[PDB]
Amino acid sequence: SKSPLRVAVIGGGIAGTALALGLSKSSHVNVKLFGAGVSFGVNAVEAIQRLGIGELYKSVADSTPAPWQDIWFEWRHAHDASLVGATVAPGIGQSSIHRADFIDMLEKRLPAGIASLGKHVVDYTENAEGVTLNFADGSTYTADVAIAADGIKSSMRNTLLRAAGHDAVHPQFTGTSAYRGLVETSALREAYQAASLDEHLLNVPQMYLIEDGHVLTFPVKKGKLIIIVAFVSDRSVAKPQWPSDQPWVRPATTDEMLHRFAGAGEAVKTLLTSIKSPTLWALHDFDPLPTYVHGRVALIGDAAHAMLPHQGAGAGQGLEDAYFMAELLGNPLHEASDIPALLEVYDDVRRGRASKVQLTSREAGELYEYRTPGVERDTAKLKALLESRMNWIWNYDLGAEARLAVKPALA
Ligand SMILES: O=C(O)c1ccccc1O
Repeated sequence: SKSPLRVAVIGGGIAGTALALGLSKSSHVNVKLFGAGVSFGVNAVEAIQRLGIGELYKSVADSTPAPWQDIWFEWRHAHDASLVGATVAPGIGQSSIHRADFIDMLEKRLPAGIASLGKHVVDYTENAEGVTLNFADGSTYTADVAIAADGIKSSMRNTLLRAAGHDAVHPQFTGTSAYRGLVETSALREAYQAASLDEHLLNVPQMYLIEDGHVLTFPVKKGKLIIIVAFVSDRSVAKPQWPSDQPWVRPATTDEMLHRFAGAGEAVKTLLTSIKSPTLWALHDFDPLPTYVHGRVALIGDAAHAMLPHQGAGAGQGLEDAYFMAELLGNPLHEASDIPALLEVYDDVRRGRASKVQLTSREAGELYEYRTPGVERDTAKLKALLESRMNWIWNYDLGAEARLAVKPALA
């Protein structure tokens, strides 16, 4: 060991917090760490299981009461609530957790010494022997390797991209906004009963499709609350804008929603009407980056590949980043002078998949809203694409990917 590997992780937010937990174990590594609700698919599982939290997650996270627990979503048309199809993810189904609670349960299993609160980074500089963080603090830290997990607005992203000779990249408003509510299930069963509606729609997660919008629901608190997220999209401007400075969240009225879902049937309308105080969220992402790495620094999580939530996939990609990165650093063979090269390996393994996840989250946005060329609102073709489209994401083998986390070959 003599000199262990010095690794800084910037951003205390799931990807970061989990890469630190990832690295913790290694002992020959020295590591320090500088929607108000989330979803996890089948491919997150292997990652969570790994980082030693299956057990705990599996208890704290919401799930759809049995036996409906394996259903990801039932897909329906908004206008009459009729069925288009269903995506089943056996085992996981609709799995979700309050963000606060997830992060927290990571960082509270994190052997003391690693968390390093006050500091956020404005800048960094590097030699080839050193990468040095500039805290606002006015102070500094220096390491062999720095992994930026500082989210969609990442400072570090654009230091890196400018260093690597690429244009900077900022959050782009997607044109889509989300009204979100949380509703007492009993209250809605009453309403549903009152209007002769199928009460199945409240027990199993649903997505209702309409032109330029969609509404999803899923039960939480073992069935007693319903999460409702009503998505609306304007595709008039070819590149839409959010007010120079509003925050990305604000409150909104129950009629500002209903106005956008005028074409929907009474199932959807009842759901929309049950939300008394809807918040609205402006959804941002960015185009895939030309690289995630330069020198001794690498981007993970939303800082690398922020995305629309339409495939419930963003966190999971952060977790796959984290897992692979833990395995890559933290492999006793690997040392300071390997870092530039090993990071460019991370890039080769991960950039493609995550970029393609970003893009297919935009594509899902359009599919759910009757905009996919070749498909639009056609029931049979919608069915076929919905029922297969998550596979390449879900059915990925993290184990095998880990085997690629190794110094090159030269041979
Ligand atoms: O839980 C969510 O907010 C979500 C949003 C879009 C698509 C799938 C999802 O689980």
